[PDB]
Amino acid sequence: SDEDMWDETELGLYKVNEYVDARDTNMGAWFEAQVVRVTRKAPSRPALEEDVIYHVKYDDYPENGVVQMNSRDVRARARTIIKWQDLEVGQVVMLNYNPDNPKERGFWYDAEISRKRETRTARELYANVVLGDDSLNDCRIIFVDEVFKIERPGE
Ligand SMILES: Cc1cc(C)c(N)cn1
Repeated sequence: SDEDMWDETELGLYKVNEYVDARDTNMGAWFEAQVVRVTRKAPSRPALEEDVIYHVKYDDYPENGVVQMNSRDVRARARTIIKWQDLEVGQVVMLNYNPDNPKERGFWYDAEISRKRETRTARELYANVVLGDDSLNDCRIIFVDEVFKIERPGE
């Protein structure tokens, strides 16, 4: 076996210099980052995206250094907002939530829209917010005009 051996690659799904979102595995949120190097472990195998290690710098956390990511924790940078009128229960989107202080600005989490209400006085959005392998149901989402479409690589 050769999990310890790696080489650079230019044939990862994401490329050096690409602006991406990268997911912190300790707290489950996505952050703006840039890919600075792409390596691939196990040179004995045919090239697999599962073997790619992305080396990223988080835009707002330079003190974290060059962080290594599994391919599942990198995706193209979110760029398109799904406006209020287009949001629907069941959509999985990236949105801003603060689990510790839910009235405040927080971090960017993936979330499944769970309830959408329009009353005479407010637009109310609720979502099941993903943290790692688990989710918090029915979080009230403050930032209803900044919900992002997730860029999926496809298959
Ligand atoms: C984590 C993240 C946040 C924003 C606002 C955008 N546009 C992309 N990624």
